[PDB]
Amino acid sequence: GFLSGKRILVTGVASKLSIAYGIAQAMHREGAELAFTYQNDKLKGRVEEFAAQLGSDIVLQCDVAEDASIDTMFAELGKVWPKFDGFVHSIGFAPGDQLDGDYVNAVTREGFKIAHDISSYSFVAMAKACRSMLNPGSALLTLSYLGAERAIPNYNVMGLAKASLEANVRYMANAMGPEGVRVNAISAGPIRTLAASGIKDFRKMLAHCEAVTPIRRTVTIEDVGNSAAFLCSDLSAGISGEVVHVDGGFSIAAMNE
Amino acid sequence: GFLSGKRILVTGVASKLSIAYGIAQAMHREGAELAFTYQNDKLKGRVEEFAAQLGSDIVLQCDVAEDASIDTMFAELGKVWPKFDGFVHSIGFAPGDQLDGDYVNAVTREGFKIAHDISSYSFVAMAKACRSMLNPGSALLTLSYLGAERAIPNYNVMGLAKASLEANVRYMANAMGPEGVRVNAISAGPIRTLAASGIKDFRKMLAHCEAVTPIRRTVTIEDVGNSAAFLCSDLSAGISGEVVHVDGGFSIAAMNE
Amino acid sequence: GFLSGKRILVTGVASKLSIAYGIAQAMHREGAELAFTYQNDKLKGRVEEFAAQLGSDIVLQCDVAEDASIDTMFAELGKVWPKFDGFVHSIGFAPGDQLDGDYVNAVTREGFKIAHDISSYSFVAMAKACRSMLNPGSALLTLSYLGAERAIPNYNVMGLAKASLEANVRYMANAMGPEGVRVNAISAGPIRTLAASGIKDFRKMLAHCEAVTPIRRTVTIEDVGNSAAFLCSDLSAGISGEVVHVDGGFSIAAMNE
Amino acid sequence: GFLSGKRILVTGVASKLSIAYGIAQAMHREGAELAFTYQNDKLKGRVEEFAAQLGSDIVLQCDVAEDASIDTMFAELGKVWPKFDGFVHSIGFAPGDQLDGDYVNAVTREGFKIAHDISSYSFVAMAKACRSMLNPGSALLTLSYLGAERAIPNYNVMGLAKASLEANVRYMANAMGPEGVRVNAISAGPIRTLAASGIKDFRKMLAHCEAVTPIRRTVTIEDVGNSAAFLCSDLSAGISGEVVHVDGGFSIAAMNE
Ligand SMILES: [C][C][C]S(=O)(=O)N1N=[C]C2=C([C]=C([C])S2)[B@]1([O])O[C]1[C]([O])[C]([C]OP(=O)([O-])OP([O])(=O)O[C][C]2O[C](N3[C]=NC4=C3N=[C]N=C4[N])[C]([O])[C]2[O])O[C]1[N+]1=[C][C]=[C]C(C([N])=O)=[C]1
Ligand SMILES: [C][C][C]S(=O)(=O)N1N=[C]C2=C([C]=C([C])S2)[B@]1([O])O[C]1[C]([O])[C]([C]OP(=O)([O-])OP([O])(=O)O[C][C]2O[C](N3[C]=NC4=C3N=[C]N=C4[N])[C]([O])[C]2[O])O[C]1[N+]1=[C][C]=[C]C(C([N])=O)=[C]1
Ligand SMILES: [C][C][C]S(=O)(=O)N1N=[C]C2=C([C]=C([C])S2)[B@]1([O])O[C]1[C]([O])[C]([C]OP(=O)([O-])OP([O])(=O)O[C][C]2O[C](N3[C]=NC4=C3N=[C]N=C4[N])[C]([O])[C]2[O])O[C]1[N+]1=[C][C]=[C]C(C([N])=O)=[C]1
Ligand SMILES: [C][C][C]S(=O)(=O)N1N=[C]C2=C([C]=C([C])S2)[B@]1([O])O[C]1[C]([O])[C]([C]OP(=O)([O-])OP([O])(=O)O[C][C]2O[C](N3[C]=NC4=C3N=[C]N=C4[N])[C]([O])[C]2[O])O[C]1[N+]1=[C][C]=[C]C(C([N])=O)=[C]1
Repeated sequence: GFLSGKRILVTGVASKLSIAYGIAQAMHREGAELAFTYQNDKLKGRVEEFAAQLGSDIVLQCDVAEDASIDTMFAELGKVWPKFDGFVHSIGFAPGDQLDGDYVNAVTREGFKIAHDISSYSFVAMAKACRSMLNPGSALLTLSYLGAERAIPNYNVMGLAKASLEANVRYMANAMGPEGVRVNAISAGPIRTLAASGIKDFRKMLAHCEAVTPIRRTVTIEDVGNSAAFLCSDLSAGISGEVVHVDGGFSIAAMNE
Repeated sequence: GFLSGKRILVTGVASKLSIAYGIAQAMHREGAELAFTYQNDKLKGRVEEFAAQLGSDIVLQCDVAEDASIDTMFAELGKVWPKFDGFVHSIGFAPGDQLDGDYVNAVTREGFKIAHDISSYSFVAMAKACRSMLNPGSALLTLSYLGAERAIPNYNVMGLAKASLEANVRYMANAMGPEGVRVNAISAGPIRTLAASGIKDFRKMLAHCEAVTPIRRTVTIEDVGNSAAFLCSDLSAGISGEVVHVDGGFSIAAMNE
Repeated sequence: GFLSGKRILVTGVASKLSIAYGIAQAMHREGAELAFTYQNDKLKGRVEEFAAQLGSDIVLQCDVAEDASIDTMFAELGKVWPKFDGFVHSIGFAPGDQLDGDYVNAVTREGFKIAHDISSYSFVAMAKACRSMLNPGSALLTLSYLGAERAIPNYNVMGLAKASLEANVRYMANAMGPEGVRVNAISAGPIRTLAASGIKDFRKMLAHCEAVTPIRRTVTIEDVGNSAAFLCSDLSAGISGEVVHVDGGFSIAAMNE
Repeated sequence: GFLSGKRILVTGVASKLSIAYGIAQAMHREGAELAFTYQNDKLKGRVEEFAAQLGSDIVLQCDVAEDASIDTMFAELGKVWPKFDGFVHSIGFAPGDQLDGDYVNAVTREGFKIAHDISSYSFVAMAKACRSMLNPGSALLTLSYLGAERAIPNYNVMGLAKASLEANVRYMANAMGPEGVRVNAISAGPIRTLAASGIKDFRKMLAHCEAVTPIRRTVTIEDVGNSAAFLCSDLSAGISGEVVHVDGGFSIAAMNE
């Protein structure tokens, strides 16, 4: 496949619904060698199962709120993958009270802080921690959302955190380009999931999108997974510092009434 | 003038070179009544002097790092201006080490945190605190920079913080619009000063802009002040949630060689 | 006022509903001296009446489809205003059939051609013709619409023509900057009228904007006029090559439901 | 390969240096079945040679300045490919006098017209002509350039034409989405070519780009070809109406001094 010979780290698998599960599946189908991280003990088993299913026994814990957690994980990784070809960052967080109602009223200093720390800083923290382990030709990928570009109801402070994240992509891309490392993001559309979201009225969002999206359907984790695999392969060597919208053309239309 | 009868709070005057000084000056010329804040004791006397020069005796302290400090200030302001028409937010900060050299190597969790806290969160923290005191037809304004949209050397983490700030402008605009409050930003070009910059190689950056800027000069605090006054008046009633570039066209050109 | 002593040519007045009327009105209030053009004989008397109302007796004909017509007009204008300070370009056109239904089915080579010719080329054609007559500190302004950035139903080919127009603004800005001419555009929101629109379902489009527009109302020609006056004054000396959105924040929100 | 089973039409092969040659090579490596067009007789032989080398004997003449030319070509194509899966539009043109010096001085009504007709209209003209022949799951691709977003010296009116083109992508995407056809563009960086360009000082552009581009090299026709193959495959089913920058991160940085 087009990822044959690549060794890639995938973060944020939490369930088969997780965008990262879709990315891992597709990367694995294209031949990449995979490693996985899990945030906490309550997730370990699951992830360990999925890894197995994808031919991997590299399964490490990592909580991005902790520097030491990140250092330790790469220390362990280095035991098996002294050098590797990049990683997928599919992680985010904000306290739920932040995600419901009038932004101005909902937002708090702490909520703001946490959201940006976990959803944005973590991306460069990881890079900082594995920089010297990366091969020439490596690629880093993160998952964004249209909320970084437009004010969306209830998404609230996540919007600011994702904007911060998209700038992080540009700053990282620029800084690590010359060493041979590419950095991009995928701005995915809302993905249908029966599972309960923390974002107030997500279902409504979904329904709306299906209706006014040019391609007339919401994207799947397979759509995202396939774009992610490509952006992480040498096939996209001419692309860096880019935020690729994988939302079926949703953001480019207006008034599809 | 076109600000006649308006009452506006101006923050971040620190010197005659401060962007807010140019803003207060122009606003005062157009007939606004102003109030001033100052960060700490070292700055109090300077602010008091400028304020008198501009006909104001409302000079209050406010450190945006503290919620208590913001509340206290608005509580005191409410003594003389029980309702007002908006404020200018011309504040930012990042620890020195953050603005020199390779972004990824320079960035730290703490640095990121302070940068986003004082530079982006503070804008909404102020709005939350005085929401009830604003008149319909009120306008809020903050100062941004191109680093939010493009990766610029040495600006590093401040780049991410401004991005978050411009998203704040949109989320704030959308939330407060229906109450009749407008929220905008001005992405100002680098301004020439004799003072010294904490941003590594700022002088070089000036020299370059001057050369390739379509209007062939850097903009002044009068340029910025004039735009801010307009953005804060009833003359811009149809503009909200916008980031207006006041940089003489610099950002719209490429390779002016 | 802030336009005092300025001499500005205003094009595209056709009625009291015309955007240019709102522009001339506001500019006249701020102290500018104006001149007016009119497309053909059917419009001459209306323009003459408005012009007198606004203290001007310079009313000249100009059909932008013709180079000769542009030259002739500036030759006549030069009789009274040998040098002036810029013009407002508020002209556009596309044949009826182009603005109804499926874009791909509606578009034609001719339609495309006329649309781009009168709607985009005319802006630079005017600048080329009067370049030598402009004072340093002059400003040119054109009127755009969101259709340039997003695909909006029925706007169809005009969408492509406005995109070309906004690029014209940047190329013009960059070319004329060093001579001291500024060039900008205002991307105005849909304005409510009793008149009738050639854009299929314009009324629906209004209704929708009203609902989801952050300031909860459509903008007026006074809103636009006020912004244009500012953009054409020395107060915006640091703004060039910009497309300022005067649509009450509409474009920066999504799913205001 | 990932294009196995697809039948794709490639326009604008003129030499082995042509971006379309790079796209055809990569699509052919991924298994697509190809057809080729040539503009005029002086190009026929060459193209016929290249097609042969890529396992194709479908080689038709087509001059996009002519509607009948386009109709006739699809008539002929339909003889062998009654239905197919899309096409690559790698065509553009402007008279050379347009591409040198001050934009305002260089631009003419005719030059403007031609540039937009051949470089932009042709893209929707082709779609219009083969709409009913397209399979569900089809994709259309065009080649843009950063000049559509920023004022670039000497690129002049091509800039306006490319902006028009990028809007065409959005309008087309929106209009044909619901039938199952995707439409995107690739905004490629300047590509090194020893062959003589019509754009004044192109070499300089090249040199500059190599130096300040994050990845520190210019992209190749292989880089572009690979992105094009992906964007034309079902692998990018979640992407439509997008302008993907394939320029090594060049457009996202500033002041790489
Ligand atoms: C909201 C909040 C949160 S976040 O941010 O996460 N998110 N989520 C969800 C969502 C969003 C948007 C939307 C629309 S929805 B967001 O914002 O984003 C997202 C993210 O980033 C990614 C991924 O996600 P998903 O896949 O979806 O999910 P999940 O599965 O859940 O995952 C997550 C993860 O994370 C992790 N973490 C946390 N925390 C932490 C971690 N790790 C470590 N450490 C720490 N601390 C966990 O564990 C898990 O795994 O993507 C995104 N997106 C974008 C777009 C769209 C989307 C959808 N879904 O639709 C998504
Ligand atoms: C870098 C870091 C920092 S900041 O501030 O952020 N900044 N600064 C400078 C600069 C920049 C950019 C550039 C290019 S330069 B920035 O980033 O941004 C800025 C800001 O925001 C504004 C204003 O500034 P200016 O005026 O310039 O300055 P100053 O005078 O210094 O001011 C400042 C202020 O703040 C305050 N604070 C702080 N902290 C605090 C405060 N308050 C309260 N609290 C706390 N905590 C002080 O005090 C002072 O007063 O603007 C901006 N900009 C933009 C663009 C451009 C510019 C120039 N300059 O050029 C500026
Ligand atoms: C559609 C097609 C056409 S146009 O004009 O282009 N337009 N119109 C309308 C409209 C639009 C958009 C919308 C949304 S609506 B458009 O596109 O754009 C517009 C223009 O540019 C301007 C102005 O308009 P108004 O004011 O509205 O209108 P009127 O009054 O009709 O005016 C026009 C004028 O032009 C002239 N012309 C033509 N042709 C010609 C001329 N001149 C010379 N030559 C030639 N050939 C006439 O005469 C008249 O006066 O603005 C715009 N806008 C934007 C935005 C929004 C708006 C509203 N309206 O809403 C507008
Ligand atoms: C300039 C003028 C012209 S165009 O437009 O063509 N172009 N060219 C070049 C260039 C550009 C940009 C730059 C930077 S350079 B442009 O603008 O664009 C381009 C195009 O579009 C495409 C492709 O190209 P190439 O490949 O490069 O080239 P060639 O090879 O030459 O090819 C072309 C073609 O076309 C055709 N045609 C014409 N005319 C016609 C036709 N066909 C039909 N009909 C008619 N009429 C011919 O034949 C040929 O084949 O891509 C683009 N790009 C983008 C970016 C970058 C680039 C580079 N190169 O670098 C390119």
